[PDB]
Amino acid sequence: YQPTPEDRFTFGLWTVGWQGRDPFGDATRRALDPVETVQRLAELGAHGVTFHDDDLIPFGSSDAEREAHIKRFREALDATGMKVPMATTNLFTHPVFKDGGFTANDRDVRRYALRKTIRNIDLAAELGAEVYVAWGGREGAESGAAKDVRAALDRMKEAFDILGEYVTAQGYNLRFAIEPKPNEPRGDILLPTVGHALAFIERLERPELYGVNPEVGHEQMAGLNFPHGIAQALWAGKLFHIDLNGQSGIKYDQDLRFGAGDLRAAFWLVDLLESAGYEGPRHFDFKPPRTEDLDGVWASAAGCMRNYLILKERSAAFRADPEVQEALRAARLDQLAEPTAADGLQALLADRTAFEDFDVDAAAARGMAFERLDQLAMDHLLGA
Amino acid sequence: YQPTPEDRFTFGLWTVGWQGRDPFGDATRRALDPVETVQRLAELGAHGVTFHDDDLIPFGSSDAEREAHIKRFREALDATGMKVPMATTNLFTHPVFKDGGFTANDRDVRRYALRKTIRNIDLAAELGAEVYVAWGGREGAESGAAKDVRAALDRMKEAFDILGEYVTAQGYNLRFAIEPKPNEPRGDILLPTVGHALAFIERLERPELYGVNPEVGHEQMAGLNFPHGIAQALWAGKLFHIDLNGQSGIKYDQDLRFGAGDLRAAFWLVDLLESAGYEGPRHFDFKPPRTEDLDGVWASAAGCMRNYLILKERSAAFRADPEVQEALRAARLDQLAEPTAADGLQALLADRTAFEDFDVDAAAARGMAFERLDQLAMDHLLGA
Amino acid sequence: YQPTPEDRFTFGLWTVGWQGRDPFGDATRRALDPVETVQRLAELGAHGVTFHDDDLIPFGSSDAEREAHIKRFREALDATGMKVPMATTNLFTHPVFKDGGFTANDRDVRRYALRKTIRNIDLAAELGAEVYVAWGGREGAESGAAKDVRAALDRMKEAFDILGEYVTAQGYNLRFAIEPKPNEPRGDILLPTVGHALAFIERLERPELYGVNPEVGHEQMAGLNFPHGIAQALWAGKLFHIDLNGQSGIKYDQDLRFGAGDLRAAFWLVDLLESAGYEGPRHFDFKPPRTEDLDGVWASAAGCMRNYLILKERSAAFRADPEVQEALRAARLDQLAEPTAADGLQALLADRTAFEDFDVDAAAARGMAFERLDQLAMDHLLGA
Amino acid sequence: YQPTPEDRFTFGLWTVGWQGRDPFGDATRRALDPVETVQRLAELGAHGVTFHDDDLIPFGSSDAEREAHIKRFREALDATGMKVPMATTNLFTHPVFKDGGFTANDRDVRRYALRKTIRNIDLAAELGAEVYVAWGGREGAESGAAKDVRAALDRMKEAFDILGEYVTAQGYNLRFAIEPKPNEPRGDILLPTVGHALAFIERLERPELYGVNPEVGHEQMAGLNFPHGIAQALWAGKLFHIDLNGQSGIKYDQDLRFGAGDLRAAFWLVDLLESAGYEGPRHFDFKPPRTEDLDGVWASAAGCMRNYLILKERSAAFRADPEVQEALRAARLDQLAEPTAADGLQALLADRTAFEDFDVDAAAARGMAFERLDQLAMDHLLGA
Ligand SMILES: [Mg+2]
Ligand SMILES: [Mg+2]
Ligand SMILES: [Mg+2]
Ligand SMILES: [Mg+2]
Ligand SMILES: [Mg+2]
Repeated sequence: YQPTPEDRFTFGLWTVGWQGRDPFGDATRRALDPVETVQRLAELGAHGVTFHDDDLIPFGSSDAEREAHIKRFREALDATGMKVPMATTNLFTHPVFKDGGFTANDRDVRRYALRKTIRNIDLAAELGAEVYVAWGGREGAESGAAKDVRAALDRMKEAFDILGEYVTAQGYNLRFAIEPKPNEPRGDILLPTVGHALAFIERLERPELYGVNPEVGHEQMAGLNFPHGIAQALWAGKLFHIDLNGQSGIKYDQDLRFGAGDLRAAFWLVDLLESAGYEGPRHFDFKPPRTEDLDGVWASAAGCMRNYLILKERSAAFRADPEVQEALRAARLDQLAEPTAADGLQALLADRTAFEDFDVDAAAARGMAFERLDQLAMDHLLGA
Repeated sequence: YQPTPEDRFTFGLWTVGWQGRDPFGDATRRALDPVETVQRLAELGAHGVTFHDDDLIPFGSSDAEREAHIKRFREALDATGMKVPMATTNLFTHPVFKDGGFTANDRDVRRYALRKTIRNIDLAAELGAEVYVAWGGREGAESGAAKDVRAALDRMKEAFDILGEYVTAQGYNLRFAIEPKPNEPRGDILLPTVGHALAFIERLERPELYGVNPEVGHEQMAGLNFPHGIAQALWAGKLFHIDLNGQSGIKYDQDLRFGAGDLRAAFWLVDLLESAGYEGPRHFDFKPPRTEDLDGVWASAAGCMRNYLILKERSAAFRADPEVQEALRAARLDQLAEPTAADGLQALLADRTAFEDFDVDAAAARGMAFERLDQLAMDHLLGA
Repeated sequence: YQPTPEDRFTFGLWTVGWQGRDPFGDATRRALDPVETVQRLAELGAHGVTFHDDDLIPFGSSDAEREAHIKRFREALDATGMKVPMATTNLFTHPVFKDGGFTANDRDVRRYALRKTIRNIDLAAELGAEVYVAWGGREGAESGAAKDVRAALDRMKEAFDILGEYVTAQGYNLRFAIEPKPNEPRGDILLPTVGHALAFIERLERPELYGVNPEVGHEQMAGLNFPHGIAQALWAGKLFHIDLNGQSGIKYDQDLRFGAGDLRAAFWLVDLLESAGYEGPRHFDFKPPRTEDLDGVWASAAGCMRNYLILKERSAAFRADPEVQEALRAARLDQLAEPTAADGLQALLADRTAFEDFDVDAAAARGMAFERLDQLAMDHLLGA
Repeated sequence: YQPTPEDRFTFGLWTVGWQGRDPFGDATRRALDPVETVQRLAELGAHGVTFHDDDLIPFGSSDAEREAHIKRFREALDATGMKVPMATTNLFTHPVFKDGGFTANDRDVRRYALRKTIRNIDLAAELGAEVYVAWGGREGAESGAAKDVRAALDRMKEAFDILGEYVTAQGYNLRFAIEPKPNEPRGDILLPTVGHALAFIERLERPELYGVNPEVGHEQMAGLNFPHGIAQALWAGKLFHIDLNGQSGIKYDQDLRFGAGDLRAAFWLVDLLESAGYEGPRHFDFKPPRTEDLDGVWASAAGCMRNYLILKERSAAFRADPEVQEALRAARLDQLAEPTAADGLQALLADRTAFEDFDVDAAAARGMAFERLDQLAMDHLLGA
């Protein structure tokens, strides 16, 4: 199960080099040279890596100092053949965004949040990115009267339109993707899930330039079905980038490697992702636990990629199994896929097969045969 | 704090006439004649009532029996003077809806789901209903391959589109509201939150006919901030209806009387509804606990309207207090409604005040003053 | 993976005989006679069955047909070879237990709660039962003032103290087990987790006759690690019985097939039970979903024993693998099993290897090797 | 509503001097002087303060700078009257405890965490502390095979036995209090709830010197009822200490100021604390957010004591209302205090008022009048 560059396996600069700075602890790991990150990930069969601004260039560094990091990072990508499918902007680490970036109560920092994320859009496009991600972790509140949510969404819509107007002006080959999260650090984060994010996009001035960037743990932090949420994002056709990791239950944002936590949800996710034809990157926004040294760093990195391919093979033979194909026909997934009343509204009203002469008891007495179907989905995951 | 018909308080027949039958118990109170319940809320001060079709006419009743129950029900509303603002259909009780109604795996049961809905939509217009609520409690799955999520949404859009074509072909002054729910009775219900519903509406053929009907307990079942959900629903102008009750955490849908559970979330909800000019019905989808009698089902019902009205007084006097206003201004609540960059994108880029000449240390050093503000909101809530 | 009577699998009568009644729908399947349930459970490979006070005999039946139901069941146990390891009381269902059984507010129900329970432990002794289970599904309240939970625990202690008195008086070889559950149908259930139950045991008059009966789903309704709670129960030596089912997320009690939901928690559980040599019954307290016919409830019942045995094979080969034991050496699982201060306290005070001359950074720079260890367990779980 | 030292209000050194450094951001506030915090707290009405060993005295400082940090602080407490009722050991921040303190997988660091706790014990007793808190927030793991919980509970059982032997050896009058937390920083924590801790204490060799220190937020982080959890500790008589904060829903440990979050659970807590006669310190383990400057952290701590005085005032007026006293008797809370069967087990058997002649129908038809009681509690709290 060793990965190939055509797997589109991307990471970030914040994934490893996390140092393990826990809310209740200090650092444990070494500050990873942004160059030496892209080494091992190329040596581990990955394709591409992502980054924030402050992850690549130090905060406050001037142009020719910033330019010195971009060139050192450019030679590393060209020597190892790695790409950069996505870039981001840091709007949470610095204490200036206590009340958010695009939705801050102060107007000064709101305009500073735009200039900071605009200078980065130029860097994102000049590195061959295919999507720009915006994570509004600081956009939230702890008390009620501290933020009018209608006014904050007025500013978030105004901010995204300003960005979309900028990319259309410069003609960059890019599209945005909002990464939702229900809470942390704020008591409640604005646009907390894929549904809240997808609805927000449909009001933006140029909706075709925006998508969603769901992450496994974030939606599982609200008790929601991630394979169901990805399906709604795919059904709307607004799935531009995906963060993969593991998470158990409703707790703090634990960024375990992909495969850990909800293993069944990881199975159905890779099943839906490959069956739908998603050809974007398989990004991993995970953190190796601070329990590890500089040798368990890449074991967690290679682990989430080695996992992804295992469930990919088992979910493929699950759909290719003829015995399961008949169990899906028993579950009547042959129906459900064909239209309900494609004969029209008037034809449905005149049809008594749907009302007067519809034997309600016979249809109700038919078992859906879901258990025998789900057990076959089980045995394919373990191997039997 | 006595409720009046001016407050537009409606309740519903299944609410205060609930069996008391939970998954581990039989019935405590007897069933109620729908007329008995109508006289009842009229004496307390309710303005309207809502109902499922099976709550007014019993399932499997012929024409003469379904047309003798409406007459006794019509005479009750003509006497008490109460109106029917909302109506819904029952597609979860009968064992023919184990797999669902609009997204059932069986092609024939989906049509009866629409034939039973159309018959009740046609009668809702007779009683002067102006919003028809749809709650898909059985639209979902408990295992992965048991339901194609993209195909299920393909049938729910088709379902919803043909009844929008019906109400327009009939000229009924009626729109639709979607009641979202994350789980229960199914393991994972499609369109779980109000955002997933709002994202689903703008893919329908005529999005102006359909809105969201949020309920307190449902959004709190996903760990979400309910007053944040309505603010986004009001932001899109799709708060066609609302259901008011209580919930104490991520548990089962208990549907206790409004005001109980998350008391602070009800204060912020009643503050947002009144301050936004919402004019729809304030309707309680609550179930009195099975431990009560027939004198306790209306001591709890009266507690629903009172808990609202005394919260309406504490929230009004809060935002009307002059001391909270500069306390609000100290939190820069006025600068949040101010447009970030109404000067244009070209003016924002040429303004180095928002970047190089921006002092991030001085902007980060300000105090926000949220806790002094939140304590004033705690004082008006408690009466101190 | 065919189960044998020596695996000692147990199935409740209500388990596969659940007609499918949730708070939103009617029944789906027929009523299973207690006789036919035994013969079908034994053809699949089970070892014994479980019954409630009202699952074997109907409520309010005369003592003539009471012995008939027993003798008619007493036809099917000897003629089959199945057993009855566990018996319990049905102190819910009936409206008499609106507020509870042993901790009701009315003494009317508290005394009847005990007379009904002792009436069944006489039957449990005749059937050779070894563990009598009590589940306080109705003990609690939805409001704060409705129950002085200090006086309530005084009544659970009062009721449980005399139950062990009747057992010690009749010379029965019978022990008790507490089934913890956090919520549903009550708002908050007394003794919500295993720990609260174990603590309640150490305050009763005879803590020797009382243990716990934890269910994998009841503890996961509070986000707790179920393999952790079973480990504490085994460390205290009080795991008299165990309930096996499935549940994914903090929601209503789903009672899914074993292995469904959190499969990782199911893997580390079978690994824990087989490591400590737990020789009790593998009792499955699950409910096949309402979507199944009668053929679906047995393929699901067989699936419970099916995936326990497959998890038993992977967990055994995991710890019996040579390269896994060497990873436990790198993870230092040796030292946690070694005594900390076996040399005494005064030697601990005179040892500077544990304070002054203890290298802080050289001990903090070591890697725990937890992730490479966990992927080794993941490759064994998936059979890679 | 201004508090006095008679109210025993204490605050943590880490509470108001939190600096704001969180998972997603750098520090916001300046580091406060320990001598300053006590001045500021005494002029607000507080009675005492707490401290970790690394909070009062920085890590790695000399023995000369040690008592320099201790003396000037001691001179501050006696010059203003503040005491130190509580103290605890820091066993989480330094990367040495990245696997844990008492139950670390390496023996050399297990003995180190003990030799650090006994030193702060010598100081805690010299300053006049009455309790000492041992919260093992780094006890646990994230993978299944990383921690053998049975052998880990042996190392914690061995740990507390040593420190309890040291207390009885030095002649100190000091008792321990375990502060339980479900999750964070580790995936799953050992002894996650109050019950898990209480059951762990009864196994310890000298259980008289050990109790619980429950946190309001820590218990509802698993959806548990905190007023239910305190009175089980009050039942066992092991509530040596308690922490006051706020939390809204199952998520990361917010620790808002007391009053915020579950306002109703905060009401029922001080109601039980006053009725049960709690004389321990009303300690606050809250953290004012990043948003506040220095003037807000004192207003937040001021409202901390303010919300306790408001709730205690309305809890006393609730249980002293003549109308509530009769409503509690209509709910038959008085019969909950009466013993179930004080006449003996034989009389329980021979009395058929509790069985054969018991009116099961008339007893179930009685209402508990819980809703009217809960409304009176609402009206008393909401000033009506
Ligand atoms: Mg994350
Ligand atoms: Mg509901
Ligand atoms: Mg259960
Ligand atoms: Mg059981
Ligand atoms: Mg805390």
